[PDB]
Amino acid sequence: SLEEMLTQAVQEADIEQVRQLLERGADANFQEEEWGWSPLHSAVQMDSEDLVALLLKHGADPCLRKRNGATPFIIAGITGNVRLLQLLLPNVEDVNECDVNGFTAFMEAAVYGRVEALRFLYENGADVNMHRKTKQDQERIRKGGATALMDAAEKGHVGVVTILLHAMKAEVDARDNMGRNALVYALLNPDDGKAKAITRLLLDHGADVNVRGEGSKTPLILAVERKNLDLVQMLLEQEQIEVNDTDREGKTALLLAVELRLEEIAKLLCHRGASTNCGDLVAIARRNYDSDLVKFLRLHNWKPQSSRWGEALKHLHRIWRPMIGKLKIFIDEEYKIADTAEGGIYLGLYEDQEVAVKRFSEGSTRGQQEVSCLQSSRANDNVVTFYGSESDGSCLHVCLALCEYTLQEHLANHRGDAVPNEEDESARNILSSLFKAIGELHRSGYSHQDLQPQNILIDSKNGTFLADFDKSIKWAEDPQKIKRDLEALGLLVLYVVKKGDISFETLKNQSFEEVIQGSPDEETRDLIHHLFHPEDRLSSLLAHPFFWSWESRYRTLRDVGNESDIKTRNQNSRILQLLQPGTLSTSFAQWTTKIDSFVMEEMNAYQDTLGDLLKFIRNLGEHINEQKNKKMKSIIGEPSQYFQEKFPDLVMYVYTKLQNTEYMKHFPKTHN
Amino acid sequence: SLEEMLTQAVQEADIEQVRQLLERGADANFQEEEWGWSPLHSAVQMDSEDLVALLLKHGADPCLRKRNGATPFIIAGITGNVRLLQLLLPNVEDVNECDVNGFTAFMEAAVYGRVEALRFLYENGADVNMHRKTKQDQERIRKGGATALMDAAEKGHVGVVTILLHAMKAEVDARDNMGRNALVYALLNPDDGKAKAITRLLLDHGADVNVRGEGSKTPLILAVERKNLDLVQMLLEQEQIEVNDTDREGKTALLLAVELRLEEIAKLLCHRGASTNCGDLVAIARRNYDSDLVKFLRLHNWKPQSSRWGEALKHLHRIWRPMIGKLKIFIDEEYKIADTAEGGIYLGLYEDQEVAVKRFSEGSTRGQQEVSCLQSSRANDNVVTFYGSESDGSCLHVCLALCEYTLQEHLANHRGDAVPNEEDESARNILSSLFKAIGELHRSGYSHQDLQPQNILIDSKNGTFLADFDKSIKWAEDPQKIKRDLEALGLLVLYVVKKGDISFETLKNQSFEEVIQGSPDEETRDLIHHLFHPEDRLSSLLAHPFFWSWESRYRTLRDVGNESDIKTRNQNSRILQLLQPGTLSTSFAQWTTKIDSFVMEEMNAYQDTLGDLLKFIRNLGEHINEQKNKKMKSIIGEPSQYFQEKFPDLVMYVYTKLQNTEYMKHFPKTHN
Repeated sequence: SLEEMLTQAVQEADIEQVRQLLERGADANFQEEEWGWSPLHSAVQMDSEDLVALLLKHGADPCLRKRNGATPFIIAGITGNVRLLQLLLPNVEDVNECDVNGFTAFMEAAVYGRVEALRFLYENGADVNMHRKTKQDQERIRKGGATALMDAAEKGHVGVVTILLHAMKAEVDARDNMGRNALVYALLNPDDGKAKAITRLLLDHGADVNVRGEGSKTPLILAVERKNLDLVQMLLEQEQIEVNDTDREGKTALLLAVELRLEEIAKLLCHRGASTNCGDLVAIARRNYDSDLVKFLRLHNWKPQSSRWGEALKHLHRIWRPMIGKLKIFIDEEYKIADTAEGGIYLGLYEDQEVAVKRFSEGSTRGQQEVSCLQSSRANDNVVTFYGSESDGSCLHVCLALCEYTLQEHLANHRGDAVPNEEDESARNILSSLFKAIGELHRSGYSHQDLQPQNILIDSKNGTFLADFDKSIKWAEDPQKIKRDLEALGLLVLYVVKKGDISFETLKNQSFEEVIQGSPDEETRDLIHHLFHPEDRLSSLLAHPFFWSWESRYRTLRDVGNESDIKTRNQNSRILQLLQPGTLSTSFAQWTTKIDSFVMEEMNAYQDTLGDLLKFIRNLGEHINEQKNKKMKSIIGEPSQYFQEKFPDLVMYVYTKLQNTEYMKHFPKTHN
Repeated sequence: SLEEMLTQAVQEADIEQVRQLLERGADANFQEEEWGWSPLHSAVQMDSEDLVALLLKHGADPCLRKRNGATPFIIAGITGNVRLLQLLLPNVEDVNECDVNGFTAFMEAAVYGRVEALRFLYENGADVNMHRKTKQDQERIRKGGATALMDAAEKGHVGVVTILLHAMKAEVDARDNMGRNALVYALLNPDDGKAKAITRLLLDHGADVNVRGEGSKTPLILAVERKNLDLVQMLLEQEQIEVNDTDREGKTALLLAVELRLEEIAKLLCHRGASTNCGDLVAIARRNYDSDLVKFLRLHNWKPQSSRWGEALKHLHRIWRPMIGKLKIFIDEEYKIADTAEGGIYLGLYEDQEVAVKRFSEGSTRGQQEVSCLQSSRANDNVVTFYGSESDGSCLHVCLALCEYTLQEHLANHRGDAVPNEEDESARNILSSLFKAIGELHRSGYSHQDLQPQNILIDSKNGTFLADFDKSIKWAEDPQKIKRDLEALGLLVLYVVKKGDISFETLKNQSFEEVIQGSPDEETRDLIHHLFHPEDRLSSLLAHPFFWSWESRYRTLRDVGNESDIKTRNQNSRILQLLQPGTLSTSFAQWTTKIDSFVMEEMNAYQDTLGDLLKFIRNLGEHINEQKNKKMKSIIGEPSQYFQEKFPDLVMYVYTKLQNTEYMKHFPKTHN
């Protein structure tokens, strides 16, 4: 805290405390860590000559460089104080020294409009036409190479431009690495009057009128887009100008002129030799309601991916619209996807991609929670994909991936697909996606407060996606509220499982008790139970046998019945000691009798213990397909289904018993 | 082609042919399908009175509405021809009729600056202070409700504003649905001189100076941002103005003034009672190099998710930078990720999210192929996630998801993890991702011409992502070139499999023959073979046993050896007729001898046929764990590994034989 005390002394311009701290022996070259600023730099910045000398007195280095490589002599070009430049110059070996980005003291004087300091540097040996030498990464992308003239052209210092061109023998048509010259930079200046001067100055000195900036915009084009008649005239007076040149989109200056309702500028361009085959101009002017320009001008493949929305998208790509940023959109019933509590969901095109657009008041608080969440959710594969947002003056457009059907529609549409008791694989695929969806959302610290089946969407590929966050929150604030998603998830597990025959509204007016009851099976009940009463909760439920395929459950039960300790009926064994330490209201107490009479006997050639039942199943499963057992096979049907239908608590029981044991291995390989 | 012939007749102003086509009896009310335009509308638009009468003569409906609900009388307000309004008025029941968006003929006259037509409508019974009544969706997001004054204020028609305020008893402080009044709209007009007039006019008539537009900007703020001293003065003269109010980000007008280097505007605000505790203005002005303003002003927890890049991100969030659009970025070695052929890969913050930024020349052709591909790849979960792009003048910033390690680094970092012969599950997880990555890329019509291991990235979660598309192409053009990705994929399969001990450069200078040879197993060879010689190719290779786990392969071989036809050795069977129609250079010819002497004998209590071998394995696998077989178990080890190591061509052979048969069922459940 010696040079730290010196830093604030210099910031407050407190000169006697600087001298005391300097005579106390505090470092006059001390550079602060972040940006490498020294007391001398600080001084020159703040325009204080008493401090500047007092530092050079006590041994300050005027060649010292802060993080961007600039010296106090370079800084002196910014502030524009000539005595401060004079004062320093004896210790400056090279006057054309420069920072990392190639800014010399003279350039900085040109940038910042400092004429006396500009004149001074010229007289002392400054290179006027020096191009900025900048970093490797910066040059390989063609940045850098700007000259002092270009700076004064961009910033609009006319005094300096005049002085450069005439007195200081400055090259007018000199170019930076992108190919731009001062004329280009000059048309970028927002101030009309200053821009109009510098253009004339540059054109009179012979600056090249056919050049290109960003876009491949020509000066002529920049001027059209700026909507300035005077700058257009001034450029069109050069008779060597190429009026029929086109910017990167293939657009000629005429085209734009008509597009932007610029009558006088368009007419003027036509006279000066522009062509009418640069695009339909007649239609555009009509469109615009340019009565006179229409008069004047007369006298002179895309494939959508969506099936449900393909036709309308084609027509939206076809028709002419103005962009809102990167969003082409039209509000009209033909392109409406759904009502909302605010602005509806419409079809839209985004960076040429099909997108459903959720429209809000820009000022809406719900709309703000939405874009906030979706911004944090880009990596989440099971959240509807997020393209971006665009404001016009008044609406906030939220662009999302465009799916085919809400869940509720999907389940209705595919309600006829399955035969009566058929295993429901896709319920598992729908639900397992949302678990991961909500899992990752919770991890991002966001909770989705309105889980319901219209918020869930199913794409063309049958992928399922969690999708609306206007009422979401950072659960960080009130961790109690994470529960509400897990509850809703529970209703959703039954909703899906029951194929959509029960409404979600019915499910919302039942109690936990009623729902659990309404569930068709024990897996489904235990899953919903755990969702009502619990983080990695959701990931740790994907291992749940609810998500095990029927062949996996049958595979598991067999692999257990193949433990030798089960086969020999070693009642002292560890595995058995898990499954059945002596007293059952289960469905597999007295199991030998609820089996068919035929099959049981054949197999006997077997007690009511659970161990024997798993023994039984293993056997049945190995041998069932042998030719000798034709009747067995015919009676049982599909064995996995036989045993589940027969003993609906079996699998859960077994799962529960071996849950965290070494016999987990026999569970089916699962998500992690 | 009768009213179609009439439409072009009217467009070309060809009056006699219009009369002939009208006397021929062609529909004078015909509305073209797309936008609902009629000959009468067309006429009024184009400002032609001979045609307008001639149409009303032959029975044209002047109350007819095109798609946006506008009538020819509404259109007449746009064109601003008073005789044309007079001519039509007898048939116009309501003069304040309006289109779907609530634009009346008078509003359109105010919008388009048509005074004579404005005066005429007033005198005929137009409502001056009518608010636009617009659609349900539009009103729930608070658009609409704009008045004729607001339109003329926005568009900068000063004549009309004067006329409205004085002669036509227009309400000055009237508000649209967002809460905006004409003063707000007037500060939006880019023309300084026209804006300055309308503000004075509005303020003199008592327009409310404390109001809010977008942002939640006050007039005062809009003016600061416009950088207009004169509009600031004009507003600050109202002594009831709230200078200390803040826009939606919490920013006061002073703050912005200092932020934008506005000395005179800031000083003026301070005098007019603004506060200095609106944020660190001293530091900002220093930063800016506002020497005098610094003088004037002296008188008077964010958490990154990345582990490798956390520290630097923190410091990038901490420091002050100007936004490039939605990208906060600083070029400095501390925040550099990698060199490139152009602008490097730097750290960046995007909508407050951490992103790696791939920097190009805006004009670069490679850079254009990149953003083009990534825009089409948002739905692809194995492509590095795409945030968006931002141009400054000269660099094209491509913002991507920020991962921890390139593949090449990852494999080096985890090279110590596995014990010598350990099953490599993560090679399968790395490769299976890229298959799906390149699969979906090919399906989007894009091909990635430079597949190599630095183009592959591994996130914090160990997810793997395909990522460099600067050299990608639409393969549509030259479908021969899709083959080059699959080739590279082949080198990659070996690169990954060999844990990264062989370089990719070595792999690039081998022949197909050499690579296949360098492969450690038969699965790996057949996968690479197929990748050298083949757009669902890639999806149909995910079923490949190369991606089967060792337990799956053992599970499969057993499930086959459990076919009864194998057990009875029914040589006439279908399954056996697949596996072994008679004469083998395989490793399972004479298999009974390459097995251990002990184990073979025990099991015997078995020919050299492939059927018997699968019989053998099934048996071994069921019974191996029984207590009696302790030595068997000790000798064999893990049975899946035993049999693979012993017979390295076995699984491929079996796969090949039953590949498209009904015995596919015994293959392990796979990706689809």
